[PDB]
Amino acid sequence: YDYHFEVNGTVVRHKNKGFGYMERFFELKESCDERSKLSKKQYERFNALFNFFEKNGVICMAKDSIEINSLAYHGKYDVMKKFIEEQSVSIEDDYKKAFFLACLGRWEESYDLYSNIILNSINGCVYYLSQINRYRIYQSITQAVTQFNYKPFTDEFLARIEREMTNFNIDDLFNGMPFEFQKKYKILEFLSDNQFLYDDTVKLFELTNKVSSDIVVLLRLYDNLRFLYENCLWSVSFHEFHQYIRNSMSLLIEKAEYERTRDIDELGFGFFMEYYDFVNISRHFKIDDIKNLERSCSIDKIRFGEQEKIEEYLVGIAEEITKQFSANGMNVVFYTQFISEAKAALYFAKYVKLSEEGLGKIVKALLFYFPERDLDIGKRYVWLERLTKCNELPKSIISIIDDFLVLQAEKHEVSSNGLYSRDYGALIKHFEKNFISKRLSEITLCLTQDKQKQIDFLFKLLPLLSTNAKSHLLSFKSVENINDLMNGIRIGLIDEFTPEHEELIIEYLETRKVNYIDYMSTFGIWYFLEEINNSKMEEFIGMDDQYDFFVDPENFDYKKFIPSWLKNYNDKLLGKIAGNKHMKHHVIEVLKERVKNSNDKRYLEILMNYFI
Amino acid sequence: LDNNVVECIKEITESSRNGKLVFFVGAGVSTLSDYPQWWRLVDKYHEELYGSPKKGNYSSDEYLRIPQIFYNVKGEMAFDGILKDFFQVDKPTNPIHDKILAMNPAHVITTNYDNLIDTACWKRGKYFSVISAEEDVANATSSRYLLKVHGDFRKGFKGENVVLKEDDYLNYDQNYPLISNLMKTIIATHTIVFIGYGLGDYNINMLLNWVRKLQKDSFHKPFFIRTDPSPIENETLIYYENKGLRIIDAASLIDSNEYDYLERYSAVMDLLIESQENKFITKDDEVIDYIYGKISPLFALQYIRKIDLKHVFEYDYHFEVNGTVVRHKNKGFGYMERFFELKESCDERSKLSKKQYERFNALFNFFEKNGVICMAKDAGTLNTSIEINSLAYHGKYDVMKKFIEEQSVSIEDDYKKAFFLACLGRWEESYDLYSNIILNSGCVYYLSQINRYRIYQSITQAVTQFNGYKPFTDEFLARIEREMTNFNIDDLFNGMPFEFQKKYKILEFLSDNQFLYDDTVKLFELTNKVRSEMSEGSMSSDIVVLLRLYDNLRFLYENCLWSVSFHEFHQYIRNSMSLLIEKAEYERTRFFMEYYDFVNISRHFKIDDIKNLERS
Repeated sequence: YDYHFEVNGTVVRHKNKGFGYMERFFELKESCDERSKLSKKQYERFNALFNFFEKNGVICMAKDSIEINSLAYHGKYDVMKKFIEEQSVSIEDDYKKAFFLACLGRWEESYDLYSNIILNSINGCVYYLSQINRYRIYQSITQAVTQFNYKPFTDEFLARIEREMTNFNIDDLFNGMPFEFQKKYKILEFLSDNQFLYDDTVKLFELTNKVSSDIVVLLRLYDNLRFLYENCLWSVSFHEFHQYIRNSMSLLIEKAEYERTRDIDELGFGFFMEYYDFVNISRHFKIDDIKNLERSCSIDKIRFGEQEKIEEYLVGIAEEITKQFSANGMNVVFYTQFISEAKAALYFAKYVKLSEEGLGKIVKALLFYFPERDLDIGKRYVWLERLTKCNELPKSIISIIDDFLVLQAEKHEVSSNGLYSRDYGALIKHFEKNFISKRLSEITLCLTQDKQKQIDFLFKLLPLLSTNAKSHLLSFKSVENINDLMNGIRIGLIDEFTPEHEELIIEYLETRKVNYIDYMSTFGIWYFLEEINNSKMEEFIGMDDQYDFFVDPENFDYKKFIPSWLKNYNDKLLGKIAGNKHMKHHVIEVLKERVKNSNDKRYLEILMNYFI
Repeated sequence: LDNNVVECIKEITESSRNGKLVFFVGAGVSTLSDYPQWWRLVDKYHEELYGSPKKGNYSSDEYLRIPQIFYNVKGEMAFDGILKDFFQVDKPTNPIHDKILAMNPAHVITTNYDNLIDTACWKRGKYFSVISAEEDVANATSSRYLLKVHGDFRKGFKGENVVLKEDDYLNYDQNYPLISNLMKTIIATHTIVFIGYGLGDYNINMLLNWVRKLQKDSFHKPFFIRTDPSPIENETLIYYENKGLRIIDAASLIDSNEYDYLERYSAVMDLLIESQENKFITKDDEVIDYIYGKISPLFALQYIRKIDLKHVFEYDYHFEVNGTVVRHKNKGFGYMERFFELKESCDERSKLSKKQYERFNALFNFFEKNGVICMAKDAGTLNTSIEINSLAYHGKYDVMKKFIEEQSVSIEDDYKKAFFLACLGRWEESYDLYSNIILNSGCVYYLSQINRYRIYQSITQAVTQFNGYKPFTDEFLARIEREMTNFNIDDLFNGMPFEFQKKYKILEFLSDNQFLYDDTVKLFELTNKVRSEMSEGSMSSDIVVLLRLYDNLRFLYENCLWSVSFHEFHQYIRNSMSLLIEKAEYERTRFFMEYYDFVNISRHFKIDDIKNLERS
């Protein structure tokens, strides 16, 4: 505590009452003559000290860019495998090898290498750090076994490490080292502690003040990341560090959004995201955390820099996804940690502009080689649609989606979201607007009445077929009764109501009218939407409030209106109701009354975009 | 097992936990690795000088005399050559070496001149300062020793480096003064377990001869692991226990063949190792004794955070903020479940001893005042009722002044008065009172140093604001500076008796901001979760935040800790209350502020924070 060493690289005298040796050192650093006056051995010692202080980002005193050198941090899995394959020349090479094995999911080999280094390492700093990391990898192996209860570790190995690590105390490790080590390496004692990021987490509270701190927080986060990755420490993978990164980045982005909002309020017209920030968010955030960030702050207003580096990182993520799942691959220990980072990276790639080739690689990996368990068809479509935000759909991505749809047809869908293969075709039709699928047409030409599952699958994908394919597909389905007509309209059998469909709807409505003493609401919606021009629906008025609310609002009694109707309405229906020039003030007043009664988010959203 | 055997195991495992266990390893453990025994060397020497093996059996004197006669007659070179050809061998490490190491001995003293213990330590990754010569004592690289009291062959396979012949034993005190002194000091300051010895060994009886010269009950009786095939006789056991030995007989514990030495060693070693996690709690009064031993030091503190109770019991249980206990890592007998069963039903509490009945009464009062209710499976409807018994919390400035003016009955009153002086701004008087409390005192002794350092920090920061009004004289500032620069708060907990560091482990967090770490992390996580649930429109997360807030406030104010004035603590309180108020605002349109919420908002919020809360 003689001096303060700040995150920006400046030194400040703090507590030493003796000579200013750091100020003196900087003075020799500035001027070569004073440096030349040193003795030869002291001159070379000063050269070593200057190299150290340059490497560690210590420049000068107060009166006078992040760069992490780690293959593990940058996700260079192939280069890490190459480094592991080669023969280690030193024990520091073995330490780096054991860290790389830990990061590649090969925890048994990592534990064996750490044990070997501990054997062959008795400064004793690599010995101490291997003891730290072997305990950490032993903790990782122990917790992975509990999660899996697949047998990725043999029971012999588990029993052997349990016997080796029984009664082992990491709290005694530093105190068991020679006192020379304990004096020289007092700064490494925190690595044996259960927690080491409490100071930073408590200091994060300054990002919540509403009355620089943010740059200090970011630089300290970069310092922690560089120390834990460049020194090959396995604590960089545990929940404490990931939680610390999540908290720091989330609070920084929320603080920047708060300053942006306050300035907009007070001035009426902040956070800069770069490659390292993108990698930190991808590796440490879950999808829920990114969703919290998106809902809390406008990430679309955050400028993304170093987009070439981010694109290269995303392409590497896609390539590793392919290598993990195109071939046998499937290191379950590595896959468990890697799939979360890949999901977060592809999810966050919505805000990053991507080149055509890189976008092609990423989209291909996402559509085909991403496991269904981690990303179902609905989540996969959500990721793709997010990818279509910054960059519109080119021809190559449309072709990749076409191949995905062809593969789906050949296979023929469990979707937690509720979006299926039809939405990919809708997305294609959104941009190309005239895309016809050659192979889908070919498989329609081979379709028969036997394979009903194919028919009921790609009847939803009808706009991507040709005229002959559409005509052939239409033959296998009948529209005899009203139920068949409703199944067709929900599946897309007909897009323009024929007069016989109108007669069928009339028959259904008359039959229900006779039996007076779900479908009717849809009929009223279609009548309002000009979908049906029968001009006869007025006789079915009186039963359902929605029916007369939709067929003719002029005579509708708005005391029978339920505000919950608007929640079920879609974008097109709400926009049409807004522009009707009738019914408008009634929905305005009912929505105003609803929101004044209770600040409901969906109702305000409806009232705000289309003004209904 | 016998009761005395279980007691011996208890003390050995406790010393191993405390880091005060030392293993004195004999030739039996090396023989378990098939290391060449000394009688083979005596056999070779006898074949050398005399020309034929001995007809009968070697007496105790002969084992030392024959090598001595060989050394005198045939010289040093032949002696060293036979030593080299017999002892330059590679032998593995038996599981007993690993079992000894797994007990985490502070030091290992051995009469073995082999490197088997060194090989085992190097294989297990245990670093010991190996002392086998006189010059090694001063040049020891660590405070944990592998004390080879009879030397070894690390320098070379010569008789000068080891204690083998009778002249080496005759001149041992003269030739090994530092090593013998270190061995005696390690014996006098540690719990000693003898393994690999025959109860008639020369070293064992020499150590007992030294022991007889010590003052009565001024030393701890060493433990002796006897691994002879036949069980020890009653008379021999009585004699050697009156000589100052606590003997654990392997032959009495288990049944094994005459030559199954490895199994006999392993029985005792495994029973010692497998009892490290054991707590030896079977009957109900053993439950009350253990919980009382864990909780009684906490009686000095007014309140204990429930999140801190998992550290008191070494993560055996989860102590949630709602008052419910959850098994976390208790693989043994459930003492918390048994304690709550005793609490609910008076029948089992009635069948308790008088001392243990009073201990249960104290434990029940402590858990009642601390809000610990029962286990999770028993938990019913629980309310968030908080009370803070502090005059400083409620802003009772006049009552605080009256208490300050009153004469102090005890050091606890002095501590509370110093905290009240700090809360009333009279920082110089509070600092002097804290110094007086430190002088007159160790829970209060440790807490006054933290508070004195915290009040010194507050004094320093306020002086900077005014200069960057003279509340403190320059003489006072100079004196407190002189007293405080040498003081470092990071090593205050380690600069405590080892009893304090174990009884009051939860007080270690008060030195740094590790005290607020778990609550801060939980607050961030629950803020994200609550905001997500609020945005999507869907025990309670708000109740967890409120209960943790109240726990922190009660612990910091009732224990009279100056951390209540910390900027970080104020930020924590402000963030928690802001989240609670946001949730209450959302809960309304589908939680109400009491007096404590009003006081927390007034004390810990800024006007801008309140303005933002009203805006949102």
